[PDB]
Amino acid sequence: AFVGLSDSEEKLVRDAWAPIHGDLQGTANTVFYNYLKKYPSNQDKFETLKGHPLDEVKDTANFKLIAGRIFTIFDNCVKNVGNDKGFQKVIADMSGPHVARPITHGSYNDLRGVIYDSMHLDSTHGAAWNKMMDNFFYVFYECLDGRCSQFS
Ligand code: HEM
Ligand SMILES: [Cl-]
Ligand SMILES: [Cl-]
Ligand SMILES: [Cl-]
Ligand SMILES: [Cl-]
Ligand SMILES: [Cl-]
Repeated sequence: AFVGLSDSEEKLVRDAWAPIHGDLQGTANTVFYNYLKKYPSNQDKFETLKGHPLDEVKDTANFKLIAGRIFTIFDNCVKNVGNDKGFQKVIADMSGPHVARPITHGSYNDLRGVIYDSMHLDSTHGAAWNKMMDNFFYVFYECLDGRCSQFS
C-alpha cells in the first residue's frame, strides 16, 4: 500500500538524491549502461537499441534520451516527495506507455537495484529512499494492473 513519508524523511530523500540531481543526465547515462550490461536481456525491449552491440549504442542520441527520460521521472518523483497526489500523478502519467509492454517486475526491480547500488546510501538515508521507492513501485504496479484511477 502507499505509505507517506514524514517531513524529515522527505528531507533525507532530497539529500540522498542531491548528487544525482546535480548531474542528472551523466548519472542516467552511466546507470542505464550498467543496467543493460549487467542484465543484457533488457536491451531488446528498447526498439531503438535492439539489434546493436551495447558499446555501439551507448554513445548515441537514442540511448542518452532513454536514460534521461527514466531519470527525469525519478527526479520529478523526488520533487514531489512531499505531495502524495503529485508523486502519484508523475507515476500515473509515465505508466501508460508501459502497460502493454512485455517487461517483467524482475526487470523493473533490477533497475531499482542498480540505482540503489550507485547511491551508496547510509542506512538512515537508504530507509527513507526505500520508503519512496516502495511507494513508486506500489503506484506503478497498480497502474500496470489497470488500477491507476485510484490515485486520481
Ligand atoms: C522503473 C523506472 C522507469 C521509468 C521512470 C521509465 C520512464 C519512461 C518514460 C518517461 C518513457 C517515455 C515515454 C515514451 O516514449 O514511451 C518510457 C518509455 C519506455 N520505457 Fe520506461 N521507465 C522505467 C523502466 C523501464 C524498464 C526497466 C524498461 C525495459 C526493461 C522500460 C522500457 C521502456 C520502453 C521499451 C518504452 C517505450 C518507448 C520505447 O520504446 O523506448 N522502462 N519509460
Ligand atoms: Cl538479463
Ligand atoms: Cl552487446
Ligand atoms: Cl525507459
Ligand atoms: Cl506540497
Ligand atoms: Cl547517505
